[PDB]
Amino acid sequence: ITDSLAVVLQRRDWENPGVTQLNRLAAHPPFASWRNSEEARTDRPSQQLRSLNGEWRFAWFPAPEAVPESWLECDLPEADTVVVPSNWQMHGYDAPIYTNVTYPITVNPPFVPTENPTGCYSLTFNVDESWLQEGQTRIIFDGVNSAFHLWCNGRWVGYGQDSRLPSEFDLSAFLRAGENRLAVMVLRWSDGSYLEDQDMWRMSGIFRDVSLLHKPTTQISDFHVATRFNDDFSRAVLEAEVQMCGELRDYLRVTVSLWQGETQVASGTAPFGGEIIDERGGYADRVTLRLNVENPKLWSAEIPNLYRAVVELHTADGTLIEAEACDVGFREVRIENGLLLLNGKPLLIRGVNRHEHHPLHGQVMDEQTMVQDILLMKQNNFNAVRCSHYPNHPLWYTLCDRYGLYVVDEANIETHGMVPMNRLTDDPRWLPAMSERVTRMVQRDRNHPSVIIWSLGNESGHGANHDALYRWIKSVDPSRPVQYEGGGADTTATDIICPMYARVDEDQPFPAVPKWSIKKWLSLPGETRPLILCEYAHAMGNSLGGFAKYWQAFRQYPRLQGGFVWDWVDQSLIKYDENGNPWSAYGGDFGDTPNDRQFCMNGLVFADRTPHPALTEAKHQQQFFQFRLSGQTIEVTSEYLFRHSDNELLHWMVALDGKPLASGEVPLDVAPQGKQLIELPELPQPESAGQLWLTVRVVQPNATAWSEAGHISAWQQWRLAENLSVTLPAASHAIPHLTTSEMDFCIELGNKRWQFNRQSGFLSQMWIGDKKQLLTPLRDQFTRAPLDNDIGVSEATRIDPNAWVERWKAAGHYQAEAALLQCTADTLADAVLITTAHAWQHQGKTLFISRKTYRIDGSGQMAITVDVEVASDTPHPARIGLNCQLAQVAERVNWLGLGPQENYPDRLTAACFDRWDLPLSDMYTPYVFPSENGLRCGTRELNYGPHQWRGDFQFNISRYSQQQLMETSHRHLLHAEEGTWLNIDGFHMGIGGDDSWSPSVSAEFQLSAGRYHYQLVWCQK
Amino acid sequence: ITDSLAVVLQRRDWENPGVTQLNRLAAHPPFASWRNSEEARTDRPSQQLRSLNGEWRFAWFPAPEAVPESWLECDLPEADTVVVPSNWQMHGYDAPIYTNVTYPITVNPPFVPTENPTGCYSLTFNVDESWLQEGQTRIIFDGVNSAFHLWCNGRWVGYGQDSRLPSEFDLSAFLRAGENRLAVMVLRWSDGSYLEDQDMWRMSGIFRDVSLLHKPTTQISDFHVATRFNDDFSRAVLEAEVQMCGELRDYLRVTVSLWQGETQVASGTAPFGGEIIDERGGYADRVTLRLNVENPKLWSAEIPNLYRAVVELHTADGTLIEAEACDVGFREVRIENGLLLLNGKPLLIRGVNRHEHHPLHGQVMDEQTMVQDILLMKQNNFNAVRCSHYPNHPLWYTLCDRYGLYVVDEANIETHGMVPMNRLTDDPRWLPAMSERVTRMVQRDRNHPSVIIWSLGNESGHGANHDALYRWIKSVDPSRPVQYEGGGADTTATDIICPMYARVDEDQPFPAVPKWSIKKWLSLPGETRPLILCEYAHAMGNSLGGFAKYWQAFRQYPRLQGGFVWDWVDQSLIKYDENGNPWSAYGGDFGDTPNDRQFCMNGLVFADRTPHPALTEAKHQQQFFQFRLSGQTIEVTSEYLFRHSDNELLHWMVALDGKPLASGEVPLDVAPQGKQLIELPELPQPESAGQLWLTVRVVQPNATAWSEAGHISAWQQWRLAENLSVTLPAASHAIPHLTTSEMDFCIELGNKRWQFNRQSGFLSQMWIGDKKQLLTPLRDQFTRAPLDNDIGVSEATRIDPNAWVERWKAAGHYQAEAALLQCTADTLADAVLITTAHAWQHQGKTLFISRKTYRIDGSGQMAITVDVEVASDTPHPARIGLNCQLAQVAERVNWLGLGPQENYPDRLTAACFDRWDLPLSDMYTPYVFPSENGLRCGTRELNYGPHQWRGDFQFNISRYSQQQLMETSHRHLLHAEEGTWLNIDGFHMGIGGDDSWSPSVSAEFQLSAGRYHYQLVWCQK
Ligand SMILES: [Mg+2]
Ligand SMILES: [Mg+2]
Ligand SMILES: [Mg+2]
Ligand SMILES: [Mg+2]
Repeated sequence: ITDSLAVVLQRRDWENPGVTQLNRLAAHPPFASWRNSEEARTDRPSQQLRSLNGEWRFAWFPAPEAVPESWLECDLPEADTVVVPSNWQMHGYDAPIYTNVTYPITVNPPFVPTENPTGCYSLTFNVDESWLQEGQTRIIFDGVNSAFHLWCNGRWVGYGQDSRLPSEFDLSAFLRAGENRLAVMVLRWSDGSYLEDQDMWRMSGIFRDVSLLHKPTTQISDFHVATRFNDDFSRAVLEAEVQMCGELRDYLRVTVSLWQGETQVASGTAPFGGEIIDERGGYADRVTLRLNVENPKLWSAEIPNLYRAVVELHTADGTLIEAEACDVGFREVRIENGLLLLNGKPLLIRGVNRHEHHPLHGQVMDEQTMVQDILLMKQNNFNAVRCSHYPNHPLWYTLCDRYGLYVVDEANIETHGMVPMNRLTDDPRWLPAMSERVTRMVQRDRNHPSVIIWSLGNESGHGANHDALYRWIKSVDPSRPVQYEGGGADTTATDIICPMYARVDEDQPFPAVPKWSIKKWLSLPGETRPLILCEYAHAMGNSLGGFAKYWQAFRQYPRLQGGFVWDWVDQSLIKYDENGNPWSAYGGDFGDTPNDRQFCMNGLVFADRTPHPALTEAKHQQQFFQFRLSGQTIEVTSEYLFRHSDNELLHWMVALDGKPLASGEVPLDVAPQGKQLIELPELPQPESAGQLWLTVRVVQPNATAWSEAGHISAWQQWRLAENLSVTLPAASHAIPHLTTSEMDFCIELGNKRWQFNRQSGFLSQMWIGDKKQLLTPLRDQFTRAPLDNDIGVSEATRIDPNAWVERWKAAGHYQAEAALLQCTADTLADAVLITTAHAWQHQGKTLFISRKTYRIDGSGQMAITVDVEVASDTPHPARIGLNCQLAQVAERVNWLGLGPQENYPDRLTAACFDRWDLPLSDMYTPYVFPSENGLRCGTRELNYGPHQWRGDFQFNISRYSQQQLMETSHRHLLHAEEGTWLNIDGFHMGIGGDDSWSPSVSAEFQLSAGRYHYQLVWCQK
Repeated sequence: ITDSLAVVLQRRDWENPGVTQLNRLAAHPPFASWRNSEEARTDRPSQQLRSLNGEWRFAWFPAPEAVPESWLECDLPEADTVVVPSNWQMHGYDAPIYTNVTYPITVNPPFVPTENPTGCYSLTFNVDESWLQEGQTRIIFDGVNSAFHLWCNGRWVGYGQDSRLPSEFDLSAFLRAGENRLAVMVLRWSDGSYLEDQDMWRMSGIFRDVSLLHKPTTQISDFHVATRFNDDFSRAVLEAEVQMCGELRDYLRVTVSLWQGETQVASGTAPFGGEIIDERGGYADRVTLRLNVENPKLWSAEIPNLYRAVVELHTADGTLIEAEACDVGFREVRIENGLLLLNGKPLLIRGVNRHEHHPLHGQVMDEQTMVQDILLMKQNNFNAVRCSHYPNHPLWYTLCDRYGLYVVDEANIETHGMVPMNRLTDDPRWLPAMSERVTRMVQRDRNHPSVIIWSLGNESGHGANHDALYRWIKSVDPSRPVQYEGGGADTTATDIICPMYARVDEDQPFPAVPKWSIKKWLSLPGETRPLILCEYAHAMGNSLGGFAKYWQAFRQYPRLQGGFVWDWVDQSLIKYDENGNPWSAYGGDFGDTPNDRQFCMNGLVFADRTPHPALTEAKHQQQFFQFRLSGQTIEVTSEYLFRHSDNELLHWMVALDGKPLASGEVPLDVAPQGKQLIELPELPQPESAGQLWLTVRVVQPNATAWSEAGHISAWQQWRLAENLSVTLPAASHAIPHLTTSEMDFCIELGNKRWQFNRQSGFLSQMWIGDKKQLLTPLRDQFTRAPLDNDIGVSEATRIDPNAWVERWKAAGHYQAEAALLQCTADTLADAVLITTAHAWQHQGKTLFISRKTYRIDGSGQMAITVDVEVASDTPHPARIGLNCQLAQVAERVNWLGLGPQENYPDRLTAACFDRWDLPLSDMYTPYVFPSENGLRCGTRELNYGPHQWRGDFQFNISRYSQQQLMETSHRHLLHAEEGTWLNIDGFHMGIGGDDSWSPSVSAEFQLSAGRYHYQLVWCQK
């Protein structure tokens, strides 16, 4: 009766931050209740721990109030059979909302909307009579979003908030032998939502596991581990504090044993009863053991040395009541003298922020996915990850512990959408709610070695609540530093200056919360903390420009210990078309309102875990070996702090314009922080013209746990020499004929013919034989289909006049009209010479001026020479080159320049100069939100079909015009055009990326010279 | 229905620390909602604020569950008419429990006993229709102990915990015009009780006021004041931050005006909208004004300069929506360089701890009582008070603000009875509950100038919860320091070393939490904070010995800035006898179990506010003027920091053995921290024998607000000279006759006769004429009826073998038997000489040996000469002297020695040497728990009836034998004995008092010499 919906729902606990839970057990590290020490030691599975994951019955309602009392007693006819865990939006019930800042619901704390999507889950299951004789049977939900009430066998059990941490209830007295039934009612919105405003899809449900754990009556209630070291780490102390619940009987003992493999390293036994703590005594229900470990193997992301710790609760006669365990990693984390140290050396964090996202499963995580992510990261030169912005699925820590990644664990607290940001975090009334989001995290994850820093949440301004919570942590677990960026990045609530999007060299001095240039921030008066960016280098779409600038500061300034790139995966979701064809969806694609569109796609990898090209630029910049070339000696520097180059080979090689002349291989013997000298054999040197390039690669000959054999971990290339070509071509056998007309000029020579339209001034067509080559005339191009960064936050509604695109738009770039100023043909001794001039103007303003000369010679080669003039007072153009639509469509593209991957000017350090050959398909980058892409810089020669262009340029080539790109919201809607679109740039502006909501292109990468010159040679084979 | 007891009670919110309140409004400074600025300015009364204090209907139940649903709807036949506020134990419902540490209920957090005394209060009242048109009508309870549920017009309103702070609910929508009814159900025990384990009577009910406040819809929700100063305090800034609730309309304004009297000093006006705080902006519902004040009058306990601040919320057209106000005191509090400063100078805290206690009303406070207390304190040289151990009744701060006392405001948190002490305070699950006890206190009291330090609670060990809360405060209100003694007195949670019962010179090194000698504590390595004792000098019963030692350190060591004596009033309660006669009751006197007996009586004043003699010793030691005598020049030093001696006269005077020879009066002109020189007139000097004494007194000629005219604020006395008596008496005219017998020796001379019993060796009787003088023989006395300090915590059950009494008991002191060793009479030329010797022994051990000579001469004077030998190995005796029971009973006592008040050896600095004459009645000190009392030291002559004794001794005289004292638990049970009991001590051991649970008598005051000598002269007039 008092179990009635009617009664229960009445209190509206989900509209009250003063009730965060009802009858929930305390937090603690992961338990299994093994009843045999070996299983515990070997991490075998505990029969005392049962999963309730699977098929559950579910029914959706628009408001908690629309639930029928019947539900409590019996299933529902119309209840569907759903799989758990899952996100009900993933099943169709309601839509997922992709909003960033702006809260999904209306801001009226602590109220929530009356229309509040309720999901009723139920499960019928069996409890074995043995579980009811003794012990305690409790239930666990690893993640319920956002809040929920619970009934068992028609009785009300409890309530819980906090989507990202476990809620546990003792079912001990509601359970009946055999058949039991659970009724779980999950509310989408609650007062907890006010604290969960992270930039991500807004979903709901029982999205993490459900389990049953059977514990003895007298049991281990919690335990913590700690490791102290001596000056040189040659000796450690493992300290374990154990607490128990139940009746304390003198025959009770505890044994803590430390294994390393099969080998027991240390063991300790004792009975309950701690040291005197105060005037009343000590804890009789606790015991602390201390094990001495000589020459412990240390844990690090470089070498994840782990031990196993077993905690046995037994009686003195040797009888085991129960056992728990955890992996142990010996490491010390400290900030000392402005530096963050790990095991005494200073880290350089090569990290990334990662959300729990699956395109198919929404926010439900699985082992496979976790592992994939981990390996990609490790393969790509990452050390660390930040749990943006809440505690993750438990297994995560374990994997990191094991594979080796540093983890920053973060409280599930984000109130980004309040005004001001502080509003709740400065309010004592939210102190409790917040408090639980921090404390429980710590109680749960504190024993993992991978966790090296605690974070108070994200973007919730800076309030007195943070200060308190930060102090709490420091008191409770001084083993790790605390960080929080809110309120300016350097408040009293953080041990590290941890801004987001601070530029390297430029300051952004917003009122109250400026973002100084990182190099400058450190030397502000009185400042002494280390600086590590919590988010930097916004990887949204065609991005990552300038990435290297960061890497270089990091390397030059000690107190700049790296940062976390934003972010790992694109938060795109899968949708299906008219023919059961899938496609990547984003903000607002689910009729979701209000929404932030593409803003959910900032990953380095696509939702399927396939990489964006940016990923390489990272990989290379973050590489652990560094090179310098001096004469014919290569100096190698190791950035490893703990390990020796012991699975590393260096391959070297010399080549002249793509042609290999020499190769070597040399095994690296460099210690962490060491140098290795490498002298090269006498290097060949040819008479032939061209550039000679040295390229080196570090290879991992043997496979590791996260890499295959032959994995390349680093590389670098240098230009060694140049033999300039002092050779004049063979005087043409033939001579081209010029046929004039009033419409055009024709040039014929051989089967070849070229036509220039005298009215437009462009080369309108060309034939090889009877076949035409163009579909579109060759013409000047000064624009580009806007990248995400060019656009920023500019919308049709709300225009951002500062966004590059807006400027360009406003100035007429996109709609300027050419103007023939001149077009002449002249006959040279051995060639024809065409000469043109256009002016591009908009509203009587001449933006640019293009002046060319085409010169066709007996060789049947045309040489284009171009010279642009850009008005000082017009926004600098995105680019400067030509384009045209070719008639042909070939299978491959071959070029001699940077590649193989897409590379832009402020994003090309990872690319190598060489001869690349790839399929056309590979020259297009499927950024879900179409834009200019696929560029390759420093090209010297490009070959497509019978064409060959030569010079110094950047280019791109696909089946999509710039216009089509520019006009398609999703990549799935693009259609291949008639032939091949070719864009050949003499120059291209950088892509930026410091952030994606303001101009981020550094000046060095802006086409601001005024005068631009370039030349090409088009010809055939 | 869901309003039903049945439903409500179901959740058992009082057995859950996760629910501290339900539907309670936020905390804030005191509001009145004046609707006229002048009333506000002048503190007139607000018609918008109505008291519901008075006659209420009440009914008591043994368990919440025994309440009848009817109650919600209608009064109860048997409900009585009680007055509110009150403590129901004060009315008879149940008993008050006097327990210290040990919790009243059984320790099973968060559970409470099923038998849980519920008090149902109800009130029928009228609401004026106007209040319901608009605005908000809310209710306030200033104190409900311990927890409660609330209904209005049969509807459930909310719940609340925290006995010592206000709970407010919006009744706006439950109210009906005209007749309304409240039903309040108050639970004695709740999960809140675990946090309220203060050493005091355990009571319950609606013990502070009940009010109704009507506010506008658009109102002032909170406001704070702050004052900054310049280097020399010649200029200040008053800063007021105001927040409002309701709809924000551009025509809204705020005006803050500062008055000094009638004179407006400054005013400021502005509209809502603060400065940018973070990335989202500012508070639109707040405004901060800053007023400049030139040469502000500063507030201090010496001179409570106050201003009035008025906060008006109006529209721009000048229309007043509403006004609030508060008194403002300009003062700066800072710890700087190890010192605690007030307005730039370093305080010396002369303070005391005070509980809210009334012998009649239990824990209900009234203005009269508050005021009495204040004045007594100020009169007695106190500067400050500590709110042991919870927030006090609101008016308190106001009075302190006004009369001038420094206040330490303390959170209502004491978990003394847990094991260990830390148990809850270290538990994250109690963090929220604790949090509210701190935060609300601050939000409420933060604007009072008298509050200069915040305290986190008392005796709750040291947990991570404290650290967080301490940081919170520092963040929120950096204007004051925070202190907390738990866990060792010098933790990271306190800005001041604030121990309790630390001795001056001796260390008490308990494990974990030692108590170093205060002088030593300061120089412990790394230590730099100031030290102020939160409790020192346990004033239980006959106490305060050694008080001066403290005063002297305080004066010599800068970093020793004083302390808080423990405590102000005796927590005794009034009971009535068989004839409606009242008497002072204590622990366990209400059949209360378990209990701490007298432990509740440690005040300096009795519950009726009549002083214990200790009070003087304080007054004198804490005096603000200090003297030194050099020749005939008196040097006066002022300890005032801010004020000039401007109501001070110095009276001086010289006297020879009680006889006045000279007097002066001199006006003091000494500045704070200054010296004044005073040269005395040529001082007379007589030939006559005797001691010449100089005595000076400082007088307050004019009355102040807390003192009458002619109040004496200080004094000091010196001995100037001594003219020794070289005069031999006039050779006796007569000669005494000795008549022997086998039973005794008789001496006759004149009407006078003396008889010494030859079997016992004592003077058994004496006659003047036909009248006998003794009822009991004159005999040696080595014991005393144990003071509270002699006993300590020793009980009959649990004996404390270290307690003085125990030692004495065990050694046979109390039951030793005399032994005539010798008894002889001899005839001298002009006198008779008796000579005796006894041995006191117990179990064949001779404890002491007494050797006398009585010598009676022609003058009819007996001279007693005594010489004791004390065994090295026996506990030192409490005293050494004689006693006897006189037959007479006279009305007065006159003596020449220290007085006039009771004075002991380690407690006599406040006493003066002179001739005192008082009524017998005044020679007895009515300590509720009878013990040795009334002593007066340094006596040279004592007169009672026809007797006169002369020498150097300490003595006491009443109608109660030591034995009677020793055997009566309460003073009300003592009965006057046949005549007058006289105790004349050659020597007396000190009383101690550093604490009352371990030996506190300093060695200098212990009778440890072995050999003791003394002489008397008994005679008549
Ligand atoms: Mg809630
Ligand atoms: Mg955000
Ligand atoms: Mg509660
Ligand atoms: Mg206590």
